[PDB]
Amino acid sequence: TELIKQGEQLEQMAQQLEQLKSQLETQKNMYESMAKTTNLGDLLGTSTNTLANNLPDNWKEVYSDAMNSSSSVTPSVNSMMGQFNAEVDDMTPSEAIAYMNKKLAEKGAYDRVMAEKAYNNQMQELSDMQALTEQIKSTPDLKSIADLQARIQTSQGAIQGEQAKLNLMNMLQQSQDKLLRAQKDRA
Repeated sequence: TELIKQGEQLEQMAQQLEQLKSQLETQKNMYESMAKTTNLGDLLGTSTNTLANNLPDNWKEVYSDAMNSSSSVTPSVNSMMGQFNAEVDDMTPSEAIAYMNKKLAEKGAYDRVMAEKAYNNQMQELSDMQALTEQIKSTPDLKSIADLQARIQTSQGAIQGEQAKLNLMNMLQQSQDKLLRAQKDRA
């Protein structure tokens, strides 16, 4: 009835794992992409404060998803800012960009060593949960399966929540490269 039906949900897990170890690989790489092409280090001075063009289009709900994320792999964008509506509210576009950029920068969002640490750690936790899955289906249990299941679900959230932080992070590299050429407006 559910004797072989368990070995089912179980394999479904083993897949989920190898499949999650996959997004993470992307995220890790993608993130590195940005941490290696930011330029944002040239927009935190007094000489740039103004000369601010625009590009943080309508999709500025991306900022909501990003801060909503219950979890993440690298430090939650949630705790990087001072409030989830602090921007969705008062903060005016371009006036929020500088805000969002100041925080990301002052909170090491672009420190890749520490990003890699977090990223690697989760990659290991996944590999481990894989080996575990094997071990389980070789001495099944209902508790073991339940735990491993919740365990996997946690990394689900992390990896997904990570995506939000990256989209936001990429939306900023966009509104950043822009604001940069805008600086070179005179020269």
